[PDB]
Amino acid sequence: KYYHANSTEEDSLAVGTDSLAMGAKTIVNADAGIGIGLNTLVMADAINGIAIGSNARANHANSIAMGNGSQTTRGAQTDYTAYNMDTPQNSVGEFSVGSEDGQRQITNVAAGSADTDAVNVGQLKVTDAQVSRNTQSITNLNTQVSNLDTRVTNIENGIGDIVTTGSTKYFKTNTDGADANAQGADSVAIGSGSIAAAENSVALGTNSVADEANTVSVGSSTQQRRITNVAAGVNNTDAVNVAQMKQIEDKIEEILSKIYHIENEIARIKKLIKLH
Amino acid sequence: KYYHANSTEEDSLAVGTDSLAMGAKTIVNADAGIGIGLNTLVMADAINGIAIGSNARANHANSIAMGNGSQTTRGAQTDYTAYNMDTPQNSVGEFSVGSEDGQRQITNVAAGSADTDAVNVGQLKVTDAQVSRNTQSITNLNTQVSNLDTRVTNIENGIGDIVTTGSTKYFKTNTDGADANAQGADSVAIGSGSIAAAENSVALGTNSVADEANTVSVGSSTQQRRITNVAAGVNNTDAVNVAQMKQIEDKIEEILSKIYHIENEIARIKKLIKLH
Amino acid sequence: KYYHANSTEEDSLAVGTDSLAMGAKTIVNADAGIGIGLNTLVMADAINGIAIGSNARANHANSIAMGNGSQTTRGAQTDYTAYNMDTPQNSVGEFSVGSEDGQRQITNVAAGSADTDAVNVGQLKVTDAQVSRNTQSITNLNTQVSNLDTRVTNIENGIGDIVTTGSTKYFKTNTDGADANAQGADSVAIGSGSIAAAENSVALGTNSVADEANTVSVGSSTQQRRITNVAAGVNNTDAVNVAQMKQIEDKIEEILSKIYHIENEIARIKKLIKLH
Ligand SMILES: [Cl-]
Repeated sequence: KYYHANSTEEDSLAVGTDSLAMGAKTIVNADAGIGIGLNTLVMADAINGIAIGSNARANHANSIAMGNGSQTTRGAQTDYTAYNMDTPQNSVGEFSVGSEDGQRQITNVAAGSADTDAVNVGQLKVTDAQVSRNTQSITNLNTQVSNLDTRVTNIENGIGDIVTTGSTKYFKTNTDGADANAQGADSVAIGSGSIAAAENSVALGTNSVADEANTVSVGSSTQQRRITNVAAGVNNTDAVNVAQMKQIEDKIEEILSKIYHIENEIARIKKLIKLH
Repeated sequence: KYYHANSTEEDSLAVGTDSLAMGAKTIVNADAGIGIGLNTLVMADAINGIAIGSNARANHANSIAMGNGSQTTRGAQTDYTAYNMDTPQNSVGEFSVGSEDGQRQITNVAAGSADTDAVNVGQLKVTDAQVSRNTQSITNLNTQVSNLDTRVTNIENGIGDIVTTGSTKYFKTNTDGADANAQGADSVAIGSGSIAAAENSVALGTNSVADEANTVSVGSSTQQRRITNVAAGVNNTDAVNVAQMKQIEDKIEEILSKIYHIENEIARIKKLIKLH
Repeated sequence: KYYHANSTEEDSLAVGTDSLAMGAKTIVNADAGIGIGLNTLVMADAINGIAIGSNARANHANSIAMGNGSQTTRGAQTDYTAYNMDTPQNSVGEFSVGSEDGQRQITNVAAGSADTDAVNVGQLKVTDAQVSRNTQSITNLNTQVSNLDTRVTNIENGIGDIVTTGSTKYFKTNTDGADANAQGADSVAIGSGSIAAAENSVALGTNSVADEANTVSVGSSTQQRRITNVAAGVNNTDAVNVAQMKQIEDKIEEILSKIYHIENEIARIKKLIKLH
């Protein structure tokens, strides 16, 4: 003998056809069932079912109950929803290392190769080590993303009007018309359809045409602009106003009136020379 | 018999109460222990412990040692730190397919449904296939994020001053005062508190008021501006300077002096006509 | 006896040295092999190999076949490529709960601690719950990233020219030369190297110098600018043009010619007084 079993209680019952029943109180019923240990049971229609260890209940068909007081709790499944799997799954049985009120760890596993090999904590730690980089990057991206929201909306607040009015706080305008132009070299222009033309010129105003070299127009041939609030020229190069003109205009007036009386002077002389 | 064991060495010892001891040299001590195979041992307080296969050592209580020279290396645990799990865990035993110096693969596993079913490489490959999309996206985001840092900081370098001075490289200013205005239609304005008013006008300068139609002010009623470095008008519409004024002013001078002597001419005649 | 086996067919063969053979038709050949159940086989060089349950084939060395009609399908491996693992792996055997045409679930597993403990669906669900946050964030980032592409490229389209020409649609220019300047306080300037100098002034034009208080230059000492299309001043402060000048110029002309004949008048009188 090389099969010893130190017990005295009710004997093993290998009942089902071609069973196998070992240890005290071990009833085995499912055909081709196997029960090993103290008080194990392989129930009725648990075809080919195995219960190995104290109080182990092989409940299901083709499935297994391993270790003290483990049950089978599922059995073979058909077209079942496996976690993460995109298409119905199938199972020919179950291998249970536990029960409803007690699970066990599975220890000392080499990593996995085939898709139907078991995975281990070490293999999972590689994913998590990645996820946690994608994680930390997403935060590092969030701030970058946020700071560029506070940076851009400074531009659209700092600028903004320069698009609309086409101006700045010290360079306003109020126009709907066509776009301005600096045709000739070195030129400047201002206002609606402001056609500069000649060299070094300036077409200052809505629809103004400076079409001669070095000039500074304030209008066109038909529409022409006055120049208000101007000072009386001092240097030879300074512009002259009406206050200085009128002064001349009135100076002419004296001249005419002095001359008026001179001619009435000379008529009288001439009258007298014929007379006296 | 349907239980054969081709051996000759020391006999199986099923020592502990209700043990089970099979194969040569197989000592079994833990109560309700089970040892099957060559030279297996279920030690002292390895209650309900199973050692199945060559030199297999069931060391712990309620746990299992499966396969040639596997040991149990943990046993049931209490409030233990499981990987990735957020709350203490519990274990009623261990199922070992190996030992310190040799682990095994677990093969031919259907995917997992319940949270306490084993996971397989295929199920993990679904996560990794995702992670690696989040991964590649994060890179695709990084460049986009970076290129918009080099794009925006061109705007704040290309522009920048237009916020500060309210100007461009050919349109400067130096003012702290209030904002300019183009009140009337078609108008333009320039400088601190530059109040344009009338139609088509221009209020050129810090605090300048062009309040009449089509005009071009360079000041207000009290403060008024000269116009330096101006050319002598040629066309009927061109502005006139002092160089052309003085020339008139001096032309008047001749006129007065010629006239001065004319009147001293006429006095003498008149003197003589009374005389001779 | 506590080892019962209800059968009648061909007897168990424990052939290999120190084998163990249980149940009908169970041939066991590998040395130290163990076969338990109906029609199990532990083949030739399946050293220490275990086949437990109906038609179970222990094919490989040191490996295991568990449950009705499971095979070993790999055996111990050497320097093998494990999924996700960065360095060759090793395995001392295999623990099979299935075969080519039928896998099983492993149920009732406590989570995993060591790197070589089995992982369970619950432990994987923690990773996926994260991944799916990194996922949803990446989408939330994508839109943010995209909307800031449509926001910035409005700025470079809304602005754009203001960098190039240094202007707006109503404030043009055409110059390559040096940058403008508002040296003195309260000042404005316009054009290439436009050197304003005095207070409240304006240096309107490419290379123009307004170097006196409150003035409005349109050039420098050598280069000086005309002012085309100007209106005839009305108020005392309004600029005067040639149309008003010429009118004076011609008014002088009358004055001279009236005076020409006055002097030829007076010569004749004087001639006559000597004569008659
Ligand atoms: Cl991720």
